Amino acid sequence: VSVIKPEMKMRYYMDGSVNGHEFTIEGEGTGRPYEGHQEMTLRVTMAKGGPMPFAFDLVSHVHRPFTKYPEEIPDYFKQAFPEGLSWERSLEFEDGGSASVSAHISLRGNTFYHKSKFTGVNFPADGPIMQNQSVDWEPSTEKITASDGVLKGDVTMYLKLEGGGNHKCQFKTTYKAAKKILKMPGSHYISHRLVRKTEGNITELVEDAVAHS
Repeated sequence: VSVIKPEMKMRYYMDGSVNGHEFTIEGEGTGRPYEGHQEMTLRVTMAKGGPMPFAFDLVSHVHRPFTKYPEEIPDYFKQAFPEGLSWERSLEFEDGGSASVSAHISLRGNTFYHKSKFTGVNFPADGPIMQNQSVDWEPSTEKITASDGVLKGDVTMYLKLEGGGNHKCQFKTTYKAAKKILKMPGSHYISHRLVRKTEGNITELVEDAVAHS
């Protein structure tokens, strides 16, 4: 028996809107859960057609089972399966823009089904997000704390901008296993390395994550 194998697949579906622009994201990927690695290709379709009017970084961060966990730290995310895992996240950008996103992750065979709801609001029309001036998120380290059966993630993110420079964004996330987790972990960290390769409305993503400390 092996609920999560060294190699797994992913299918993504998102219903979203940013500054009133409605859109859907669909994609597929493959990854190595125990190695904290994942790769995927995502397609953005605007409700009114046309190019996506915002930088993909706004939604790129939208799959913890794909985190390399040392045997010293219980793996809450993989333990949540096959029952399922859900998470909720708030984003606070330095120029006033903000967003709320929640996702449900289910498992069937060797494939994870990732479905999300994303609503972004108040982004300045001339800011880097709506002007598509950001490039990638800087690598980061998220603080993970346990609380009454769920996990809390806290990380201050920095968006790399084209002309150089950074744009701050605070992430606050709640991770919820579908069923009661036997072994809860103590407080620790998860370092992330998320990079994108974007060609218009299509984007390829790669993320490497490792839990530690």
